[PDB]
Amino acid sequence: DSLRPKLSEEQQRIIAILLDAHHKTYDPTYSDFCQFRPPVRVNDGGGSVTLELSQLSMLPHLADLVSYSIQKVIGFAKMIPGFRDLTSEDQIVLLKSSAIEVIMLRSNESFTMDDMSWTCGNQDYKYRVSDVTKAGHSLELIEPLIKFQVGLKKLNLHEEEHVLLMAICIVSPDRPGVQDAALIEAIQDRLSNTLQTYIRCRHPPPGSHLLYAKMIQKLADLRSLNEEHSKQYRCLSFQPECSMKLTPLVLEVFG
Ligand SMILES: C=C1/C(=C\C=C2/CCC[C@@]3(C)[C@H]2CC[C@@H]3[C@]2(C)C[C@H](CC(C)(C)O)CO2)C[C@@H](O)[C@H](C)[C@@H]1O
Repeated sequence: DSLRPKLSEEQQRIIAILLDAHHKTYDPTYSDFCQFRPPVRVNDGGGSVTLELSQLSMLPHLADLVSYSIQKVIGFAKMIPGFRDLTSEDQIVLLKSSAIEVIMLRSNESFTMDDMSWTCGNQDYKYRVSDVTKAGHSLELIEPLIKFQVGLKKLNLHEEEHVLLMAICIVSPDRPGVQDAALIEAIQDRLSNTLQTYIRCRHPPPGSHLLYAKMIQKLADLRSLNEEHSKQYRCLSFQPECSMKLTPLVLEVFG
């Protein structure tokens, strides 16, 4: 019974714009990573919280990585059809509230189920759960984060669907502090309708089965991950001298 209306001219343009935006802001060779402060991995087979906090050995590198990624996400967002129709104030609210979520989403591209790592090149830029603990985070974030990465991987999203999901994540009307919720909702609805239409006419079975609902659930998962990251960042920031291991951008977004 289900009808399959064709993608409109505008919806095709929206998809093209978002793919272009992503290609301009996501380097799939990770060739800039050598510019970050170097990764350091202390001997911590026992997973000692005291040692992890004393050294924070992976923090400078991972802070630089996240800071770089926030810059790329700002660039991506500015290319989302309609985003620049929002007031500057709403733009900043949306960016600061979604940054960590979009980072988790976009990182799925480097994540591999081969060995459950984010593989961004050689030994040095292969990131494991043990690197996250070396940046001062705990299992309560790490466990659901890995589960999220695998769940997302198993959806086998088209790149078209991946970029739409990132856009929908950013343009969310229910974020605290937004002023024009109605306009944000209108922009999101345009993107949501594009995604729904794409899945129903371009995604082959059986991977398309209830796919939109699964993608919506992943957005809810990201909210939970956002909250847990914020909680853990707060405690991490109590460590004397932590600020110098971060960046001004990271300090603003998460502080
Ligand atoms: C950040 C990106 C990449 C990997 C992402 C990773 C791999 C390393 C660990 C990351 C950055 C995790 C996402 C969240 C996770 C995190 C929980 C975020 C946390 C950041 C701090 C500031 C310490 O709280 C440290 O670990 C690599 C690549 O896919 C992109 C550049 C992408 O934007």
